[PDB]
Amino acid sequence: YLTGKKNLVVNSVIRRGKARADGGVGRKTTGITKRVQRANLHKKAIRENGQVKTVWLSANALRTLSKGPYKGIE
RNA sequence: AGCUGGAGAUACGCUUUGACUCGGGGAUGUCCGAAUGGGGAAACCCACCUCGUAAGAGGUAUCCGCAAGGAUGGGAACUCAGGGAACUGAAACAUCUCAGUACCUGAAGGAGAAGAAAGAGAAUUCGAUUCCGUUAGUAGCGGCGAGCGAACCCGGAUCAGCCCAAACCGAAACGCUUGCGUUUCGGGGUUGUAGGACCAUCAAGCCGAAGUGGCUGGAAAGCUACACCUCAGAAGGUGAGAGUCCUGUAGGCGAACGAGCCCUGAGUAGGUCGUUGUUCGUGAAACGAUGACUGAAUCCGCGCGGACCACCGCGCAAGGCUAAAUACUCCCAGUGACCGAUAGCGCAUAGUACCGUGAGGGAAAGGUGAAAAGAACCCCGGGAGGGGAGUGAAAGAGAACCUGAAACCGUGGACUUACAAGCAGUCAUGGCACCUUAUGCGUGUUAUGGCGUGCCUAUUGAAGCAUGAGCCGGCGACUUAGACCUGACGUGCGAGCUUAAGUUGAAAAACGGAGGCGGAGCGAAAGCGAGUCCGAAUAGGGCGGCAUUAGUACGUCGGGCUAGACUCGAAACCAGGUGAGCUAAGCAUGACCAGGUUGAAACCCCCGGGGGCGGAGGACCGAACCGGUGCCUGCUGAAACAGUCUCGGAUGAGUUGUGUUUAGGAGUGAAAAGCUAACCGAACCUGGAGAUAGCUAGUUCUCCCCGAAAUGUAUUGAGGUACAGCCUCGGAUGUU
RNA sequence: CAGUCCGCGGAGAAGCCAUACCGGAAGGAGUGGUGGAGCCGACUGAAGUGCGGAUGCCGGCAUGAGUAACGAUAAAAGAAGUGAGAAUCUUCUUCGCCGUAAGGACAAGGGUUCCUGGGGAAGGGUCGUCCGCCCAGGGAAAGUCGGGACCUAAGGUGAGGCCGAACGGCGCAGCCGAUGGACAGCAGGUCAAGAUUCCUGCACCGAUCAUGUGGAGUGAUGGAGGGACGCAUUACGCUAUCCAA
RNA sequence: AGCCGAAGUUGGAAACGCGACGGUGCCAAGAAAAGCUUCUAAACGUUGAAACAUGAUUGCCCGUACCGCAAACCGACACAGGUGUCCGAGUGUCAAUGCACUAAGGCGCGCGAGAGAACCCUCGUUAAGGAACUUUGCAAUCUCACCCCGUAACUUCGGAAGAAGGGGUCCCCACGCUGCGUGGGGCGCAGUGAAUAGGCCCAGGCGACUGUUUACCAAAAUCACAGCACUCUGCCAACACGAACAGUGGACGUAUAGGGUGUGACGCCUGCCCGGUGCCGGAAGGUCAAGUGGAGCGGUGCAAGCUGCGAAAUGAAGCCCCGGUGAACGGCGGCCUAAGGUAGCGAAAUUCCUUGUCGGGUAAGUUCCGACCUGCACGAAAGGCGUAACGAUCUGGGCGCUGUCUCAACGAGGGACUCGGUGAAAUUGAAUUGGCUGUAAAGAUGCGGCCUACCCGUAGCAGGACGAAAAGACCCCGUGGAGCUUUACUAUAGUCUGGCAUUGGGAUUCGGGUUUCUAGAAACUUGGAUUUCUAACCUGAAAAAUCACUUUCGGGGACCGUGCUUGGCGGG
RNA sequence: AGCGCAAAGGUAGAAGGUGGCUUGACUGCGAGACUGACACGUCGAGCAGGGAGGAAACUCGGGCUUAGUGAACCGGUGGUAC
Ligand SMILES: [Mg+2]
Ligand SMILES: [Mg+2]
Ligand SMILES: [Mg+2]
Ligand SMILES: [Mg+2]
Ligand SMILES: [Mg+2]
Ligand SMILES: [Mg+2]
Ligand SMILES: [Mg+2]
Ligand SMILES: [Mg+2]
Ligand SMILES: [Mg+2]
Ligand SMILES: [Mg+2]
Ligand SMILES: [Mg+2]
Ligand SMILES: [Mg+2]
Ligand SMILES: [Mg+2]
Ligand SMILES: [Mg+2]
Ligand SMILES: [Mg+2]
Ligand SMILES: [Mg+2]
Ligand SMILES: [Mg+2]
Ligand SMILES: [Mg+2]
Ligand SMILES: [Mg+2]
Ligand SMILES: [Mg+2]
Ligand SMILES: [Mg+2]
Ligand SMILES: [Mg+2]
Ligand SMILES: [Mg+2]
Ligand SMILES: [Mg+2]
Ligand SMILES: [Mg+2]
Ligand SMILES: [Mg+2]
Ligand SMILES: [Mg+2]
Ligand SMILES: [Mg+2]
Ligand SMILES: [Mg+2]
Ligand SMILES: [Mg+2]
Ligand SMILES: [Mg+2]
Ligand SMILES: [Mg+2]
Ligand SMILES: [Mg+2]
Ligand SMILES: [Mg+2]
Ligand SMILES: [Mg+2]
Ligand SMILES: [Mg+2]
Ligand SMILES: [Mg+2]
Ligand SMILES: [Mg+2]
Ligand SMILES: [Mg+2]
Ligand SMILES: [Mg+2]
Ligand SMILES: [Mg+2]
Ligand SMILES: [Mg+2]
Ligand SMILES: [Mg+2]
Ligand SMILES: [Mg+2]
Ligand SMILES: [Mg+2]
Ligand SMILES: [Mg+2]
Ligand SMILES: [Mg+2]
Ligand SMILES: [Mg+2]
Ligand SMILES: [Mg+2]
Ligand SMILES: [Mg+2]
Ligand SMILES: [Mg+2]
Ligand SMILES: [Mg+2]
Ligand SMILES: [Mg+2]
Ligand SMILES: [Mg+2]
Ligand SMILES: [Mg+2]
Ligand SMILES: [Mg+2]
Ligand SMILES: [Mg+2]
Ligand SMILES: [Mg+2]
Ligand SMILES: [Mg+2]
Ligand SMILES: [Mg+2]
Ligand SMILES: [Mg+2]
Ligand SMILES: [Mg+2]
Ligand SMILES: [Mg+2]
Ligand SMILES: [Mg+2]
Ligand SMILES: [Mg+2]
Ligand SMILES: [Mg+2]
Ligand SMILES: [Mg+2]
Ligand SMILES: [Mg+2]
Ligand SMILES: [Mg+2]
Ligand SMILES: [Mg+2]
Ligand SMILES: [Mg+2]
Ligand SMILES: [Mg+2]
Ligand SMILES: [Mg+2]
Ligand SMILES: [Mg+2]
Ligand SMILES: [Mg+2]
Ligand SMILES: [Mg+2]
Ligand SMILES: [Mg+2]
Ligand SMILES: [Mg+2]
Ligand SMILES: [Mg+2]
Ligand SMILES: [Mg+2]
Ligand SMILES: [Mg+2]
Ligand SMILES: [Mg+2]
Ligand SMILES: [Mg+2]
Ligand SMILES: [Mg+2]
Ligand SMILES: [Mg+2]
Ligand SMILES: [Mg+2]
Ligand SMILES: [Mg+2]
Ligand SMILES: [Mg+2]
Ligand SMILES: [Mg+2]
Ligand SMILES: [Mg+2]
Ligand SMILES: [Mg+2]
Ligand SMILES: [Mg+2]
Ligand SMILES: [Mg+2]
Ligand SMILES: [Mg+2]
Ligand SMILES: [Mg+2]
Ligand SMILES: [Mg+2]
Ligand SMILES: [Mg+2]
Ligand SMILES: [Mg+2]
Ligand SMILES: [Mg+2]
Ligand SMILES: [Mg+2]
Ligand SMILES: [Mg+2]
Ligand SMILES: [Mg+2]
Ligand SMILES: [Mg+2]
Ligand SMILES: [Mg+2]
Ligand SMILES: [Mg+2]
Ligand SMILES: [Mg+2]
Ligand SMILES: [Mg+2]
Ligand SMILES: [Mg+2]
Ligand SMILES: [Mg+2]
Ligand SMILES: [Mg+2]
Ligand SMILES: [Mg+2]
Ligand SMILES: [Mg+2]
Ligand SMILES: [Mg+2]
Ligand SMILES: [Mg+2]
Ligand SMILES: [Mg+2]
Ligand SMILES: [Mg+2]
Ligand SMILES: [Mg+2]
Ligand SMILES: [Mg+2]
Ligand SMILES: [Mg+2]
Ligand SMILES: [Mg+2]
Ligand SMILES: [Mg+2]
Ligand SMILES: [Mg+2]
Ligand SMILES: [Mg+2]
Ligand SMILES: [Mg+2]
Ligand SMILES: [Mg+2]
Ligand SMILES: [Mg+2]
Ligand SMILES: [Mg+2]
Ligand SMILES: [Mg+2]
Ligand SMILES: [Mg+2]
Ligand SMILES: [Mg+2]
Ligand SMILES: [Mg+2]
Ligand SMILES: [Mg+2]
Ligand SMILES: [Mg+2]
Ligand SMILES: [Mg+2]
Ligand SMILES: [Mg+2]
Ligand SMILES: [Mg+2]
Ligand SMILES: [Mg+2]
Ligand SMILES: [Mg+2]
Ligand SMILES: [Mg+2]
Ligand SMILES: [Mg+2]
Ligand SMILES: [Mg+2]
Ligand SMILES: [Mg+2]
Ligand SMILES: [Mg+2]
Repeated sequence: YLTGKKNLVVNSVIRRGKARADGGVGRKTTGITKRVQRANLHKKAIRENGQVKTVWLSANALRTLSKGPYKGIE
């Protein structure tokens, strides 16, 4: 489970292979030939709180952690 | 005052110092199971620690926390959430739909969710959330196709908003060059018409009014002659139909214990890239929502008003809690133009029997009689079965016990039949029999004469040698839904007509105008308006006048739509499971292969050759065993793949046990698409699911009237559809 | 089926059964016969409302028909018994059939099928007095055999630990897990039915304690050895066991 | 044994069992763990040890009946099927678990009795002939064990080989040797006297071979095989299973190894053609995404400003382009294409015309064999030509013998038939069910005429009932389905690539930024680029196997791995 | 004979041939009919604004006629100001 500690998340979306796009450029107005679902996540770090451990930590959570401890220390 | 479970059976007994039975608590409560001392193939194995006499009792899992003390699992449907189908429609099919449906998984409760505006919205209104009606199929989305589809206003059901961070005091512990600031505790402080600081009853139950004589009968509750009670004539039982026999009902009481109302939230608002929700499919695409990278502002401040800007309005996000109206119905009561033994739940009980290795599938159901009085006794028979006798109203009820239809099997009697050719009959005549709707224009039968291609379906055409069908019974197919559209008929009111949600009553229905339809049309729309669009003015289209054709709320019915949509019927597709106990291989570990034949190296002598010696081999022959080569038999089998005989191997790439691992687009395969539990070019089960079916078959009571078509054009069309053509019903017209 | 009337009914309802009667048809009456407890007629309302068909469904009964067969061509025959009844059950004497089996012992796996006494519906491809069927009652004995209170292979688990939308997927030690390692008795007897279990004879094992010798060193979840392993052939002795006189 | 209890000898045979964990040879190199024996650590003591002897005491749980190659298990059954392990006597026969008889033990298979038709199944003998039968000698003969003698073309020298072919086989006696051999006699038709117990030869095709396969219509020429070849892969290897920086397999292997592909022992060999396609190199130039850039074109405001578009240049892989590669996909012909067939073979498993022509073999040869070549439409590792040996392989021939046949006959048994007991099935519109000829949907019992036919059975046959069975698997149709294919379309796991994050100091060349100063350079970078560094990270060694600690530590290294996004490749 | 291409009709007072002028190869309309199931299609007098030729009557909203063509959706370009 990729739960990135404080603001844990794992997302999925559907994604669209759009054809020869013009849109407001011209008549070719994206035929949409692809409808398939995707996923994504994030990587790993190590931290301390109460007594030190190590946990997956969002890089955005690392950016918050370089500004000061938040509930748990770096 | 009986009790001693169903259970119907005997014996043993308990009870008026209160049994039983009913309500309420207590106390015991073996083992499995979240199972939790440890193991494990549930319900069984093996321990340790304190009590310590012993029999016996208590503790010994993990997660959160010092510590109390929580948690694990289960629950029919309902809720929220993390994932997320495919048939299907689109008459093909990708976007689309089917659908956030089915399904899986998580959390939880009697509900849940959501909820106290950085909102809807366009009146400078509204003031939490949920739910119904409506707005409304309006807006809108859509290969702008099939189709998908809001919200506000308004009307109801229910309506409660409450709490913390933060500026500031008191620290206290700790942090630094010296009356100061990181997270902890009390005070205080909770906002937008900006707020705030600091300075001026129901449970178990009891009581409960009132009828007797005669008659029929086996029996009284029926009939009948006189009565009585009624705050009670709801109902059920009693030998049949009971206000007055019972139990009850109306009414009334009813308990020790019993349940139940200077600050105002940043790694964030915002942005780019990928995406998505509401009607939102990149569309001009705002807004929320998050994966990645970034990254503001403070009250002369921030977000929104659907690209974007100014103005003008709505509102203060990045902290939390919050009943009720709402959903379901495992369970209880009540009720029914609901069923009544093929119906109704699968079950008048049973998730049993039975089928399956499994997941899982899955039945038939019934009836003495009032009461057992359930047939003493005798007869034939081992019986079984039966005949008497009795019981009983009935034994024309006797336990294969209500009725007891049809197929189908028999016994007896009338008429008939052994040179006849035959869809089983139809009319006629004669012969015989009989006379209970019945001496006749008779009933049963019959001889001869004439006549005469089963039924349905599908068809140009059916006796067909075209389909279906053994026969009788019984189940078995044009339905339901909706504030839908359209027509016919009927009714109320009528230039007006009517409610929906709900509210109050219910042995009964009234209120409820939000809202819908008529009243004006033309236009692409702004917009004009009996006129209007086209246009530079005149020519037209739709429209009113005129015939002002009257509408609307219901009911019934004909059609239409949407949804299984007249019933049955696919081969398939998808989801989550169940299966390697068959078979396909692997692994671990054990075991098995009579006997006989041949005689490799190597080693040792005589000159690569001879001798010895030795005992090798995917060597030879042949039993077990493993395997199936050819004929035959078997072919409703002895057997859902065999048997006799014959044949392949038979120390190797061998056979075989146990245990075990590998599976569904997946496994395994010395490779046939072979095997994966007896139908494998994608198992099985449950489900989606009544998939779709332009294809087939089937669609039952009667009579009256009318009466077709197989043509034309169009079509991923030709065996199918659309529009004409032809039929019919009604209205008008009025001889066309 | 429902509402409302009219009524009927143990001197007998519906239902069932005949029937020459009646309406234009779907149909409906009269009378008789079962039946034995509810029901007709009229008006209205609602429907799961009218069957010959669907290789339709549940059910019963036909035809084929007293036909094919009676499940290995290892044959059976006489006496005698029992008995309601015997080609078949019991016994006797011949006969024939298997004999690396068609004998015996185990494992599975089945679960009372075992033994005794009884029974005769149905199951037994005929019969049946019999049975592996029905009824009732007995039989099943372990310190040493197999397993467990020991061990480990594959495999499965698995505190910690590594991962992963969820459920979960892995995963060191340890643990489970026999098909393997380890380990103490044999000979005999016998219920109707048990046997290295019970009884008889005489052994072994471990454990506790006592008496004594000895009269002091024991000596771990750690080290070490060992347990510890293939195939084909093959020499020597021997037993089981069988042959001869 | 026996009528309570006798005897228990001599000779021989002999296990897979015991001694044993024996010897020897081989290569494919053959569990773990506790019990057990021996050591100390800690601890307990060293005048109530370890051990031994005797006595006593203790000995828990579960299983054990019966069936158990089958009437009691798996096959819906009292089922001809299967079912793992152990023991399984004797006579004879070289041997044996074989064959025949039989001990022990066990059983006659749960309808019987007649009869001796057709027909059918398993069988015995058969005149004369002998394959004439037929697709084919399919089937059934024939051959048959042991011993002696004798055996070809060919050969990889091992084999073909049991080649072929001939001879013996029994009983008695004497003699020799360790039951054999030597002589003699004897009996029959006959001497492995009964049972088990190879037919053989010549010549092809295909495959070398043993082997493997479509449970249940195909066992082969299919598949695999050693051998060969290409090609990849430097070790967290390529490669595969996988939500996964998890973990595994490859592999406790490391280029003499591992993966894939195709040929398929051995022998002689394996030619031509890089044009397309693939791939491997190159990478002057063409084109190519996001991103960097934002010159300009517009809105909207009085304006500050906000905001919609938006070029040029610069942007990777990749494709176009240029070489090459064939034991890569392939091509090697039609009165210009990249070339046009090197050897070898050829009427083929490939030959249409086709029974090609000639020869061979038979009286007669569409077959077959050998030559020829006019190869419709051979050919070199989708291998070409051979090959000994091998084959339940296919084809042609010949010997041998046969009821396959001319041509069937007689006999046996199990049915079939008759009687008694039990007693089904597929089917079935209903049947009072004829012949001809005509007619009708065009194949008449059923319509027309004409003929024939008393009622009913029973044993038989197989023409009719378009008989029976499975709503034709062939064909067509359905805007049905599914499996498979590819340069059909679309996506997409996977995979390559640029940029952003994890992700950092620094030197070193900097197209450039600012305040810095006599066109200029120190403080300094925003970056890019090589190069280098060790705190991020990855990885490995040490009593602490996976993991965490520390590491005198060791290596890589801001890459690799992972997150987002870009563009390509992508029948898996 | 000819009539731009295929043929049928038609045509000698021209539709054939040859010059002058110019664009009616117009905008807005459409009475009436033909034809088609629809949907499309054909012919069309005359009115407006304004042109062109002719001295005028008059003739011009394409070619002697019949073929020279594709609804609908989605978009490009110019106007317009809903
Ligand atoms: Mg989602
Ligand atoms: Mg009772
Ligand atoms: Mg437990
Ligand atoms: Mg447990
Ligand atoms: Mg469709
Ligand atoms: Mg589809
Ligand atoms: Mg659901
Ligand atoms: Mg759920
Ligand atoms: Mg829960
Ligand atoms: Mg009276
Ligand atoms: Mg009553
Ligand atoms: Mg976006
Ligand atoms: Mg679109
Ligand atoms: Mg029922
Ligand atoms: Mg019934
Ligand atoms: Mg049920
Ligand atoms: Mg049962
Ligand atoms: Mg009886
Ligand atoms: Mg009676
Ligand atoms: Mg009766
Ligand atoms: Mg009875
Ligand atoms: Mg009754
Ligand atoms: Mg009855
Ligand atoms: Mg006569
Ligand atoms: Mg006749
Ligand atoms: Mg007819
Ligand atoms: Mg026809
Ligand atoms: Mg027919
Ligand atoms: Mg039929
Ligand atoms: Mg509604
Ligand atoms: Mg009306
Ligand atoms: Mg008008
Ligand atoms: Mg109506
Ligand atoms: Mg109608
Ligand atoms: Mg309609
Ligand atoms: Mg269906
Ligand atoms: Mg061999
Ligand atoms: Mg040989
Ligand atoms: Mg096989
Ligand atoms: Mg052979
Ligand atoms: Mg499936
Ligand atoms: Mg696949
Ligand atoms: Mg199968
Ligand atoms: Mg569906
Ligand atoms: Mg048609
Ligand atoms: Mg029509
Ligand atoms: Mg007219
Ligand atoms: Mg009566
Ligand atoms: Mg009647
Ligand atoms: Mg009665
Ligand atoms: Mg009734
Ligand atoms: Mg019905
Ligand atoms: Mg019909
Ligand atoms: Mg029927
Ligand atoms: Mg039936
Ligand atoms: Mg017969
Ligand atoms: Mg018979
Ligand atoms: Mg038989
Ligand atoms: Mg006898
Ligand atoms: Mg006698
Ligand atoms: Mg007697
Ligand atoms: Mg009897
Ligand atoms: Mg006697
Ligand atoms: Mg046996
Ligand atoms: Mg057992
Ligand atoms: Mg017995
Ligand atoms: Mg007995
Ligand atoms: Mg009996
Ligand atoms: Mg019987
Ligand atoms: Mg017997
Ligand atoms: Mg025991
Ligand atoms: Mg003992
Ligand atoms: Mg043991
Ligand atoms: Mg695991
Ligand atoms: Mg084990
Ligand atoms: Mg064992
Ligand atoms: Mg032992
Ligand atoms: Mg005794
Ligand atoms: Mg015994
Ligand atoms: Mg051996
Ligand atoms: Mg003697
Ligand atoms: Mg053995
Ligand atoms: Mg251990
Ligand atoms: Mg026993
Ligand atoms: Mg037992
Ligand atoms: Mg069977
Ligand atoms: Mg059997
Ligand atoms: Mg033996
Ligand atoms: Mg023997
Ligand atoms: Mg012998
Ligand atoms: Mg034998
Ligand atoms: Mg036996
Ligand atoms: Mg017998
Ligand atoms: Mg025979
Ligand atoms: Mg002969
Ligand atoms: Mg001869
Ligand atoms: Mg012939
Ligand atoms: Mg032949
Ligand atoms: Mg053949
Ligand atoms: Mg043969
Ligand atoms: Mg030679
Ligand atoms: Mg030789
Ligand atoms: Mg020979
Ligand atoms: Mg002689
Ligand atoms: Mg002789
Ligand atoms: Mg002999
Ligand atoms: Mg013989
Ligand atoms: Mg071969
Ligand atoms: Mg062989
Ligand atoms: Mg086969
Ligand atoms: Mg075969
Ligand atoms: Mg790793
Ligand atoms: Mg090959
Ligand atoms: Mg030839
Ligand atoms: Mg040939
Ligand atoms: Mg060849
Ligand atoms: Mg010739
Ligand atoms: Mg030839
Ligand atoms: Mg080649
Ligand atoms: Mg080859
Ligand atoms: Mg050979
Ligand atoms: Mg072979
Ligand atoms: Mg031959
Ligand atoms: Mg004969
Ligand atoms: Mg005979
Ligand atoms: Mg008989
Ligand atoms: Mg009988
Ligand atoms: Mg004719
Ligand atoms: Mg005809
Ligand atoms: Mg006739
Ligand atoms: Mg007739
Ligand atoms: Mg026959
Ligand atoms: Mg069909
Ligand atoms: Mg078909
Ligand atoms: Mg298709
Ligand atoms: Mg990808
Ligand atoms: Mg892309
Ligand atoms: Mg495909
Ligand atoms: Mg002219
Ligand atoms: Mg005009
Ligand atoms: Mg004019
Ligand atoms: Mg003029
Ligand atoms: Mg424009």
